[PDB]
Amino acid sequence: LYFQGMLIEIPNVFSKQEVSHLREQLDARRWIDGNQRKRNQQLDKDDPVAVALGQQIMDRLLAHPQFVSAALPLQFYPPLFNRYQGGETFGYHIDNAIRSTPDGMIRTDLSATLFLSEPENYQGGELVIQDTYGQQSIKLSAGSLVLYPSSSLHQVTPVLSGERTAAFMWLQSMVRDEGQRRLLFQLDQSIQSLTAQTAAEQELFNLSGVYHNLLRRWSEL
Amino acid sequence: NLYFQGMLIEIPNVFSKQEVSHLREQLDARRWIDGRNQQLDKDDPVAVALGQQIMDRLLAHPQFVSAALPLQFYPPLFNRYQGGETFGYHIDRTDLSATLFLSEPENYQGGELVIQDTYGQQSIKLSAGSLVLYPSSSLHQVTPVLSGERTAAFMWLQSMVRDEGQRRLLFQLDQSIQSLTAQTAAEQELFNLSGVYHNLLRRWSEL
Amino acid sequence: NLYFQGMLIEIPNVFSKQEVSHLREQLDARRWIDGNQTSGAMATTRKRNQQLDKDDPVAVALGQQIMDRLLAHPQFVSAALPLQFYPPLFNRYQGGETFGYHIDNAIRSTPDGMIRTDLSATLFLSEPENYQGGELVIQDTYGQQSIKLSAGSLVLYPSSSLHQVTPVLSGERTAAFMWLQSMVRDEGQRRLLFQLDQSIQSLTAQTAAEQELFNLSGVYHNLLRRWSEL
Amino acid sequence: NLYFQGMLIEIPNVFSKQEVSHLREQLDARRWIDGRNQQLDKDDPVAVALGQQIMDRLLAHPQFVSAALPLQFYPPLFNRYQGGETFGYHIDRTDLSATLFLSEPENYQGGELVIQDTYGQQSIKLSAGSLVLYPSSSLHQVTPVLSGERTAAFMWLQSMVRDEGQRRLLFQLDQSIQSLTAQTAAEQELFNLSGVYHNLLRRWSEL
Amino acid sequence: LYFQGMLIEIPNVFSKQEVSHLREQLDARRWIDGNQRKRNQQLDKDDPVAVALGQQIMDRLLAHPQFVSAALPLQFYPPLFNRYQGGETFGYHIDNAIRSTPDGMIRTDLSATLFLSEPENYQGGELVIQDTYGQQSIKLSAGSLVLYPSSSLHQVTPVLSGERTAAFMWLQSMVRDEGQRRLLFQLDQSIQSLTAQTAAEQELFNLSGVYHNLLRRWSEL
Amino acid sequence: NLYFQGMLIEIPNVFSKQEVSHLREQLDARRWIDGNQTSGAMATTRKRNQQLDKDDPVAVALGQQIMDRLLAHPQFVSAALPLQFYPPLFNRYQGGETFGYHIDNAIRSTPDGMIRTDLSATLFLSEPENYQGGELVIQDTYGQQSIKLSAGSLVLYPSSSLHQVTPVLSGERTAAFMWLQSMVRDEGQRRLLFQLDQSIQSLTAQTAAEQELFNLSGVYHNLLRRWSEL
Ligand code: NI
Ligand code: NI
Ligand code: NI
Ligand code: NI
Ligand code: NI
Ligand code: NI
Repeated sequence: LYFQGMLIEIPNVFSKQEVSHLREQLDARRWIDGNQRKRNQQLDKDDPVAVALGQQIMDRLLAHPQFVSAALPLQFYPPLFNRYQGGETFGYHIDNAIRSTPDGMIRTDLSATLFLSEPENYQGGELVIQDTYGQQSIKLSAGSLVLYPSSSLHQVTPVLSGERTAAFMWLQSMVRDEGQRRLLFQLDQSIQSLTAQTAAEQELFNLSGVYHNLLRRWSEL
Repeated sequence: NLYFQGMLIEIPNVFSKQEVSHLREQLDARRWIDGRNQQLDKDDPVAVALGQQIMDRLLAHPQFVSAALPLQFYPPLFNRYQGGETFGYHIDRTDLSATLFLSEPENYQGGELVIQDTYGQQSIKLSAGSLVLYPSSSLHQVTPVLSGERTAAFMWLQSMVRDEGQRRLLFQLDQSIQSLTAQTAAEQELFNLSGVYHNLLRRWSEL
Repeated sequence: NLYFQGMLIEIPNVFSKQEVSHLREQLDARRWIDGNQTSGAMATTRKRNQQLDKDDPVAVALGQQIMDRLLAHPQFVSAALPLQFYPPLFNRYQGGETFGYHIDNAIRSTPDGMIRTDLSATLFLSEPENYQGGELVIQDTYGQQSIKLSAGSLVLYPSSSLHQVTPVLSGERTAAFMWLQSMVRDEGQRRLLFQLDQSIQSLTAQTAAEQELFNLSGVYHNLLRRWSEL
Repeated sequence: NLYFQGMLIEIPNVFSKQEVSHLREQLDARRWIDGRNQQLDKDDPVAVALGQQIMDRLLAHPQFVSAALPLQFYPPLFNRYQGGETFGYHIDRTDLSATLFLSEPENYQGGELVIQDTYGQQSIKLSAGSLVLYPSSSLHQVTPVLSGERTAAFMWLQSMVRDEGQRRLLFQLDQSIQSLTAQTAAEQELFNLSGVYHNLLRRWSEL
Repeated sequence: LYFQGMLIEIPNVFSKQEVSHLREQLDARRWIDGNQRKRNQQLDKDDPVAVALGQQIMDRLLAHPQFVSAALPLQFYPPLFNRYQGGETFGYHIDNAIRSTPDGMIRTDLSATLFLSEPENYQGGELVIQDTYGQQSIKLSAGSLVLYPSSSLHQVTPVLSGERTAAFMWLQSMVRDEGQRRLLFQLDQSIQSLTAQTAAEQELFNLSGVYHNLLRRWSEL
Repeated sequence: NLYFQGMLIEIPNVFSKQEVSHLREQLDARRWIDGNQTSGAMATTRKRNQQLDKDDPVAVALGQQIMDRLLAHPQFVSAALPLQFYPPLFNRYQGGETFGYHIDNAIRSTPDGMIRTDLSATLFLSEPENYQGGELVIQDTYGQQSIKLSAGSLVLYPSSSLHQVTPVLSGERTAAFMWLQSMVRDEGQRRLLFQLDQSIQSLTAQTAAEQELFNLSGVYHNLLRRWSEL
């Protein structure tokens, strides 16, 4: 779990075997073209395999304690499967703050990309994110996830060779403010480390009480 | 660009003159009930259908979407004022109220939508096909129509941003970003400003 | 006139003895499922008890009767200012069954969406004299308390407390447990509202000047409006 | 008990009629400057001394102290309106503004202190020796005095509670506690209510 | 350091020897009577010995880390020296939320009594405090301090035998909200215990960072 | 056009080289006092350096010249939105002198009252090439950075950071350090204001339509008003 700047990497969300089973199912579906500057391919949002596998990705992420701690998810925009090859790219843009989903409107606090192609198997296709804190290129291993704020100016550089398949999504967090969400995450991770280091049980409970209190003060459901 | 006249915004030419005639042709053929003013029944099928057309047109209007940040519409109602008919001072979650004018302001005497502000009040009668958008909490009235007739569509809506000041600040920021986009201003600054806009929208929105 | 015991409040006689008996007659004829698994505690907890399935029709129905009764109880409404309940769950403790020290999760999922757990509540459905042990021990910054109330009484307490149900070594403890999100998030604000309300009620009972009662009610409703998050 | 007439409070009989005559006797002997109305110089020693007497009397008045929760006074100024003299609509940290009336309202034509509210506006002319207290942010005017003369003391002050609504809620709570104290209500409830009052004052005060 | 309910006891703020030296100085001064229902004795606020020794009490309290942690003092109402004997008492009352001091107005967040008589040496003179949380009688050892919220309904019961000398004061905290102030105190004390238990330095720093952040979010200076 | 490096910002050439030289000439002739004692760090810290006394007249005077210069610097004002400074202190590091890992206190006392330490700042008064070591290492949740800037440049950073000054093993590092309370408490808000301001300045330099510049400035001032605590 790497906390490189403003963005967080969750490695091995799915295994290499699970990624292959995901790809065998996804590759069989009908990849539709589009320009919605952008030129790439996607599975239709209502494709039943896309819907089913997107639910599997959400279930898996919701079963990951570090993901849950870092993002405190309230509601996901259902995963969207995308593909970039032969010069396909998504130019610099800012994501909209509000997005319409099948179960109402959500505030896009965080964006997330699950990689379904190995980085060595495609030239280009880097996810470049740019903020007031800085700039980074992201091209993680198949099964790994990058979680980043939706406010970032970003792009997917052209894939000049091979192909890049990934699941993309947005999510509304229970904690709106990034500063508050990072403080909670910091406190939770200290509690986890102290638990692993066998610290006094009374202090683990006291700190967990502080955490509970802050989450109760700052959450918006 | 189109600014805010204090605490209220005018969206001109939501419908063309030809379109407004076509709306009036359909509306005028319906049964107007004496409910002091007049109106079409909320469940009148032509009122419900034109109400839906008004909503679709408004949601397709970037300036309206930006000004209101609509979350939920309450279906438009159709009213009419003539021969001394008026609506006294009153306050009407409805965040915003709107009137789409369906009669030209010159074709009737009186019938001014008077809306109170912090600084005083504003009297509004816009061109047929134009809309006025204002906070539902504002004290307001429709002065008597002593000659001619005033037909209009009136509606309420929940906004994504409940605070009036926050909603205008966002609108002004958005409107300036568009104007700079038409002027071909530096890309990096257009992005930096949009970033500021979306950050404020993330801070202030309630869905 | 009800008062807090530190950070908790007891609401007595929510159901009569005869109603508790009828509730038990219905509950006892259902399928009680052994549970050694925690759900709702912040860290891993040593739990061993019996429960009715959350979707048991009789459990759902009586859960609704409990919520309906609580919503009709003026002192419960004043103390908790309920916005949304996590539907009541029925649990039982006997033969060494216990729920170890833990803190309840701040956020819980319910069928009608996610709620913030402002307050926890237990409706007692066995008489405290009829079982040994089974004390709800609630600990916080401002002290510690052991609670076993009369059948049909309810205890209301913050979900943030460090708490446990000590082992029941003889007899059986049956109860309905729940959480709720209050209209008022902050505990200090919610307690000030309860205090103001309760004073208005005492002054009403004492036959105080109606204009003063009216004015104080106006103050109460203005505060409630300012501090509520609906 | 004495309630709030919407967003403004009237404090009657701050000074008696005899005392008001004594204040006017001293004030009327001074040099009034044409600064459209009139006033005494801020550094006029009799104006400064009577200004201090007004402040002392007000700070000794439980209803005023409770209504304003004064933190800091800006020294009272003395104005006069006659023969068409008026003060147009305007907004004036000054939290509150106050006028102590030094002429009987019947002894002059016009000269109404008009103050805008959320619901509309209020026209105020009180008895000599009475005071009106209102938010400084309120839009207001003094209508022309067409006959007789209107002498008054006007002042601003920082309150301990900046929010108008919070300040009225506290005042109403306090006023009800006093009334119940005069009625010999149960001691325990009088204490419980005072506890609620002081808790709100602790939450809302800015010193 | 006992956290009995809503109130906190700080024992041995001054030693028994220091209390005797305080009392030798205080007993020489002119004790003035008054009814400001109340009947007790006090030293005049402008008595130079009272002013000097009050400063010593504030200096000592500001040098006590647990006092500083619990109260987070911003400004004190200078200590007032009081004495109860021969039926003298202070009946049930609520302290005013706002108090005027020589250096401006303060909000009375907390009240505090430093005991300068041993409890065994006077019959009665109990400080009875009553809140929504409950009720307590307080009559601590000479040199010990009780710190309690100023919102409490309270009294000093009559002293029927001997005498009770004490320093009383109010203080405005940097953190207005009691709930927030207790959470900070809880977090600080966990950090101190973990430091004493030799927990990983990185976690002590992380938790101290959380504390710093919360104090910066909630303080009012 | 200045930009943040993660959570910190460098303001270059606050004073010219000639002015830094004149500042050093005045500072060097004063009495430097050996200090092994921490003041302003949250926990006990291993510190060993030299400082000028806080009440040294020349230190007070040059501290005022530094604050005056910073207040006249548009980019410093935009980044920090200063409300109140803790008056600058002059420190020096040589011959193994260092300031170990610590976090600065959230609240500091000053002669004109208590301040909240929103931001920390160091004005460099030795060239980074003229000493070995003495890097200001600033660490937080979002990364770590080592800073040694040109003489007369300033680094501005959050006081919440875990940070140290690594040992100076050759030459000497002289600097002025300070804290400040910003008009805007929240760092996220303060950064959004800086971003908006800086864009308006770039658009001004690019000769953008004056009505748009005016409108954007109105937005900026409305935000500043909403988020300031004066
Ligand atoms: Ni994107
Ligand atoms: Ni209306
Ligand atoms: Ni529990
Ligand atoms: Ni005025
Ligand atoms: Ni007292
Ligand atoms: Ni430091």
